[PDB]
Amino acid sequence: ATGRPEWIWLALGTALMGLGTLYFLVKGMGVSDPDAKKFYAITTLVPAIAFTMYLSMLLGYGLTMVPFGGEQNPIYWARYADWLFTTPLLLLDLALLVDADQGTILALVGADGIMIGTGLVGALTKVYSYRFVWWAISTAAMLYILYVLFFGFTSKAESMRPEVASTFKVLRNVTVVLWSAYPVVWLIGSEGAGIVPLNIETLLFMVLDVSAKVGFGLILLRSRAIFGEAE
Ligand SMILES: CCCCCCCC/C=C/CCCCCCCC(=O)OC[C@H](O)CO
Ligand SMILES: CCCCCCCC/C=C\CCCCCCCC(=O)OC[C@H](O)CO
Ligand SMILES: CCCCCCCC/C=C\CCCCCCCC(=O)OC[C@H](O)CO
Ligand SMILES: CCCCCCCC/C=C\CCCCCCCC(=O)OC[C@H](O)CO
Ligand SMILES: CCCCCCCC/C=C\CCCCCCCC(=O)OC[C@H](O)CO
Ligand SMILES: *C/C=C(C)/C=C/C=C(C)/C=C/C1=C(C)CCCC1(C)C
Repeated sequence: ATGRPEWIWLALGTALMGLGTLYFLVKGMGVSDPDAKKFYAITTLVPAIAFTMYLSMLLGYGLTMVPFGGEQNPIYWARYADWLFTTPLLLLDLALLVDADQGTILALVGADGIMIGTGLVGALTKVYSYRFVWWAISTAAMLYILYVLFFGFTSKAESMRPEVASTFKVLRNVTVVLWSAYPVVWLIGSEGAGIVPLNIETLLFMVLDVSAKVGFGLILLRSRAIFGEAE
C-alpha cells in the first residue's frame, strides 16, 4: 500500500468522501419535505459511491496494468466505475432544480454515459494513437452537456422562483469550470501524453473530485431552493 507514492492522496480522498457522506446523512435526518428528501438522497449517494471507489484504489483492487508505448502503465480503472454512477446523479440534481422536461434529462444522462464509457475504452486501449481518438469523442460528448446546461437550463431557470434561479446559476458555473478540467488532466497525465507524473495527477483528481462532490453538495443543501414553497 505505502509502496505507491500516490497512496497519501488516495487516503485523504477516502477520508474526505467518508466524512462528507456522514455529514450529509446526519443533516438529512428528519427532513420531511418530499422535494427536499429527493435532493438529500441524490446528493448523499454521490460521496458514498466515491468513498467506496477511493477505498478500492487505496487497497489496490481498482488498479490494473495496461501496456502501451513499450511500458506497463498503471491505470486506475475504478475512477470510471465511480464516475459512471456519480456524474449522472449530479446532472439529475441540476435538472430537478430547474424542472427539466423528461426528453432533456434522457439526452443529458445518455450523453454522460457515452462520455464516461468512451473515456474508459480510451484508458484501456493498447494502441497509443487510438487512445486520443476516444478522448476526442468523449470530449465532444462533454461539450454537448455543457451546451445544454447553458442554452437549455439557464433559459428555464430564469422563469422560476428567484432562489431557484440564483442557486442554479452558481451550481452551473461551479460545474462548468470543474468538469472542464478533467479532460485536460487526463490528456497531460499518465493516461495520455505522460507529462505530469501519476502522483501529481492523483492529487489533482482528488482536489477536483472533493470540490465537485462535497463542495457542490454543501452549496446545494444549504439553499432554500430544495424546499417546496410553503406557508
Ligand atoms: C482550498 C484550500 C486548499 C488549497 C489547495 C489547492 C492546491 C491544488 C494542488 C495543486 C498543484 C500543486 C502540485 C505540487 C507541485 C509539484 C511539482 C514539482 O515540484 O515537480 C518538481 C520536479 O521535481 C522538477 O520539475
Ligand atoms: C467512515 C464512514 C464511511 C462512510 C459511510 C459508508 C458508506 C457506505 C454505507 C452505507 C449507505 C448508507 C445510505 C446511503 C444512502 C443515503 C440516502 C439518504 O440520505 O436519503 C435521505 C432521504 O431523505 C431518505 O428518504
Ligand atoms: C441511482 C443509481 C445508484 C447506483 C448505485 C451503484 C453503486 C455501486 C457501488 C460500488 C461497487 C462497484 C463494483 C464494481 C465491480 C467491478 C468488478 C469487476 O468486474 O472486476 C473484474 C476483475 O475481477 C478485476 O479487474
Ligand atoms: C449507467 C448509467 C445510467 C444509470 C445511472 C443512474 C443515474 C440516474 C437515473 C436516471 C435518468 C433517467 C430519467 C430520470 C428523470 C425523471 C425525473 C422526472 O422527470 O420527474 C419524474 C417524477 O415522476 C416527477 O414527479
Ligand atoms: C470548453 C472547456 C473544455 C475544453 C477542453 C478541451 C481543451 C483542449 C486543449 C488543448 C490541447 C493542447 C495539447 C498540448 C499537448 C502537447 C504535449 C506534447 O506532446 O509536448 C511534450 C511536452 O510538452 C514536452 O515537455
Ligand atoms: C465526481 C466526479 C466528476 C464530476 C467527474 C467528472 C469527469 C469528467 C467530466 C470526465 C471527462 C473526460 C473527458 C471529457 C475526456 C477524457 C476522459 C474523461 C473521462 C476524464
